[PDB]
Amino acid sequence: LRLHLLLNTSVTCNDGSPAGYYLKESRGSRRWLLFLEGGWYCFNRENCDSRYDTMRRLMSSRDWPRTRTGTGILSSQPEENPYWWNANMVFIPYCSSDVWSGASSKSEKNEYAFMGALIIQEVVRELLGRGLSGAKVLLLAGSSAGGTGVLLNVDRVAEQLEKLGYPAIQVRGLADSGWFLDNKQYRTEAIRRGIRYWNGVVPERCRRQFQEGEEWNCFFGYKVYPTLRSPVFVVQWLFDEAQLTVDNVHVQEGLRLYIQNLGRELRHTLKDVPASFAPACLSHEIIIRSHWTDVQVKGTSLPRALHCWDRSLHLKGCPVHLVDSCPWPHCNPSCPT
Ligand SMILES: *[C@@H]1O[C@H](CO)[C@@H](O)[C@H](O)[C@H]1NC(C)=O
Ligand SMILES: CC(=O)N1CCC(C#N)CC1
Repeated sequence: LRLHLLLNTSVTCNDGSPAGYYLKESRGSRRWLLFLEGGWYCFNRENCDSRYDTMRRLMSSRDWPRTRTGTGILSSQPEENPYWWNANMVFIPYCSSDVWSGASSKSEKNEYAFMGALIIQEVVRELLGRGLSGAKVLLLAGSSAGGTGVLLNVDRVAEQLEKLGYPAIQVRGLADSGWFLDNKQYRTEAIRRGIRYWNGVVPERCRRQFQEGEEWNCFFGYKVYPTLRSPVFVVQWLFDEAQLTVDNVHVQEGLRLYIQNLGRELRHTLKDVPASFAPACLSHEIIIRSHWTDVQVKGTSLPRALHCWDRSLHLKGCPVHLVDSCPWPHCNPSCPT
C-alpha cells in the first residue's frame, strides 16, 4: 500500500502535520476496505505531551514510511486472506489520539488538533476521485481503538455518501476488539474528560438517548450498537487483554470468579448481535494479524464467518453468529499461542 497525504491540509494529525492514508487498488473489483488503526488515546495536555515523546507516529505524519505491507484482511494473497483478497485496500493511520471521535483544530487555545472523525470523512471524499465512486460495498473496519471508531463513524459514512449522491454504495462495519464493558475493576472518567478535550462527536441517535454530559456512554459497544442502522459485524475476544488491563487484572477463588463473570457478561451483551465472532481466548486484536485464519468457533473460521455474512446480505452450514460458551480463557483449542 502506498502513502497519500491528504490534499486538504487543514485536516491534520495531533501536531498539525497532514493526515493521510495508504492505498492499493484492485481495478477489477468494486469492493473497498477501509481499516482504522488503534492505539489507546490521550485526554489532557500533560498526558498528550508524554505520548508525543515516545509514541510520536501516533500523533504526527512527519516520520511515516512511504509504503506499508498489507497483512491479514488487508492481504492481497488468497492463502492469507480467503475473504476479500481481491478488494481495494486502504489503511488509515491513527494520528488523532481521540478514538476517531474528534473535530477540533489546533489554534491559539489548543496545543493539539483532534480531528479523528474529520479524517475519515476527508479520506472518503478524496477516495471517490480514485475509484470509490464505482463501488458497491464499502467495509469500514478497525481494531482496538479503531474498532470502537467503527461503531462511532459507520453511520456517518453512510450519511455522507447519501448526501453526496451515491445511494448505491452499501456501507457496512467490522469492529475488532472494540467492544468493552464499563464494569467494576478487580482492584469512564478518562473518556468523559477526553470528549471535552477533543470536542468529540458520537452518533446522533445515541446522543439523543443519553443527552448532554453523558455522551461517554456511546463509546461502549453494547450501548451504541442498538442505535446503529448500518450492518456491523462484531469480533471480540471474551477475555480481551485491554479489558483486563483497565480492570487491573494481571489463581485464587476471588479472581477466578471475577474472570468467569467477565466472560459471562460479555457473552450476554452479544446474545442479540446476529453477526459476531467471540472466542474464549486471552488475546488482543486479530483481523490484520497474518495468522487470523487459524482461530475457529464451533468449527468455523473467522474468514468463513465473514463470507457467510456477505451471503446473508444478498443459511445451511454457513453460520454468522459464533460465540463460545465455555467459561475460561483458552478452553477453545484454536486460541492463539
Ligand atoms: C477541508 O476540510 C475542512 C474541515 O472539514 C473543511 O471545512 C473544508 O471545506 C475542506 N476544504 C475543501 C476545499 O474541501
Ligand atoms: C487497546 C486500545 O487501543 N484501546 C483500549 C480502550 C478503548 C477505549 N475507550 C480504545 C483504545
